[PDB]
Amino acid sequence: SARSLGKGSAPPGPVPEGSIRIYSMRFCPFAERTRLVLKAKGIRHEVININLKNKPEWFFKKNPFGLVPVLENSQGQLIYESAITCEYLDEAYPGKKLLPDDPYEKACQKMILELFSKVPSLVGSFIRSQNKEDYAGLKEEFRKEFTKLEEVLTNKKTTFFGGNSISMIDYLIWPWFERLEAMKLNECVDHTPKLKLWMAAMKEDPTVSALLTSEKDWQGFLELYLQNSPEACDYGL
Amino acid sequence: SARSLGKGSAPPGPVPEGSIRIYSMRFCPFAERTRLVLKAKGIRHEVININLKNKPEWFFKKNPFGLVPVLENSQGQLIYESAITCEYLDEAYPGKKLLPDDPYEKACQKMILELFSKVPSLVGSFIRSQNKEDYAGLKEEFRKEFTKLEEVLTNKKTTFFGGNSISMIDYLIWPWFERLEAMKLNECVDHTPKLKLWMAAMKEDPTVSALLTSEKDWQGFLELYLQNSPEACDYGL
Ligand SMILES: *CC(=O)N(C)Cc1cnn(-c2ccccc2)c1
Ligand SMILES: *CC(=O)N(C)Cc1cnn(-c2ccccc2)c1
Repeated sequence: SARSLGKGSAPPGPVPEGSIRIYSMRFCPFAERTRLVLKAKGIRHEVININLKNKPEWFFKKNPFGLVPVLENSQGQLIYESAITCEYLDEAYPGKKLLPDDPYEKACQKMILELFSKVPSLVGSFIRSQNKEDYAGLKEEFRKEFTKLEEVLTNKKTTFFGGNSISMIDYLIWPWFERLEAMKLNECVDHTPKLKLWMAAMKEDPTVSALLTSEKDWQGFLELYLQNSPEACDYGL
Repeated sequence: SARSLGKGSAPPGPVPEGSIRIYSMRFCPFAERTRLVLKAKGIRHEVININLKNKPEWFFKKNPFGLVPVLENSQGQLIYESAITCEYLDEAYPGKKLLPDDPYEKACQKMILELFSKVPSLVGSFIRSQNKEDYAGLKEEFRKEFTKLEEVLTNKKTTFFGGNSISMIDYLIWPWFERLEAMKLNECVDHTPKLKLWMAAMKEDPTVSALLTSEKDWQGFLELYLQNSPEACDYGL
């Protein structure tokens, strides 16, 4: 069931009532945002993994851009863009709100999200390594963006980006910091002490911990991704 | 009072109670989003224009990135990023909501906002013209992005991007289409009929009409902007 669907696969059936479907990929950091929210809010759902190297024809009817995550509810309504799927889930399901209701506090979370906006592209580029001379410069980009996040935590004087308790903004940023060890980028935070403390606090969170991927599984994916293998998305069953 | 403040100007005083302040620029399309929301919701406010060619030192304390629009309330709280200032105003002030309360409908508006995300950078690049051979290709980029917006209106079968009545998403996209005539880009919509009808419907909206800038004022700004003049932001008093 967890095996990714690719080109030639049958379009899935309708989403049953009382459940929501996520079109994801087990190693995708953008899809992980949504999976963190689904877990934190205890939402009943089904997972359909997509082979991003060999996409099913029908997935373009889910998202014309062909990117995961994509949410589909029992009414056939489709929601995509990882931050949008997270806010939609926060609003459409009961329980504690991950995004604060206060207009100013909610705006601050989205202001930090904008501040982080360069990091996913920097990670994407770093994975597809070109030469040794580029690495030291691409790591200089990481230090610059991570100091922006350090200044936020310094000015807030709190453990998390939305206060002294975990909230939406922390789950939105976490997937890229989770992969820092597997990418051998642990030195890019050696000058951001509050950010380093935030990473360890995140690893202790029950939701984050339950969705943690082993160092070996990250490596297995990365190796097959650099080989452009259509088995990359299915590493480690 | 409407004259823009620049380097060497005195930091402004506190925002009085019952009012909100916008740090803007009369010809900035990003700041225009916020000004459209302030008008549509009938919000009492004050406008401080910033000389973007000769920024005041204190403006970096309002937005570390030094970009307009920036909101400041009586509590000294600062809000920036044009879409964030618009949603904050919609949530923190009474009256009709510009963003629908329905989680799915609100998500769709933000999905269209993401779809439009390439157009502001394409406009920014087009203003700073390099050569005649680039123009036809940069206009091919516009047709490609405008067809994405055409497909939305076609699939929705409504006059606006959020239904048969104007809503937030329309004010968020409008400033770039308003400037299409002054930029001589009217041929980039000659293959998007619903988008052309949306533009004329927008021009009839009371809020849009009250914030319309004359063709002569757009030209006066553009000429001085291409000359890198610090008088550009203050064209036409
Ligand atoms: C959904 C998506 O954009 N991808 C699957 C690309 C991607 C970006 N970052 N990763 C990543 C990085 C390090 C380790 C595992 C996965 C994948
Ligand atoms: C706030 C900002 O980004 N600017 C002032 C730059 C800008 C982008 N587009 N315009 C523009 C385009 C055509 C006509 C007037 C203004 C300014």
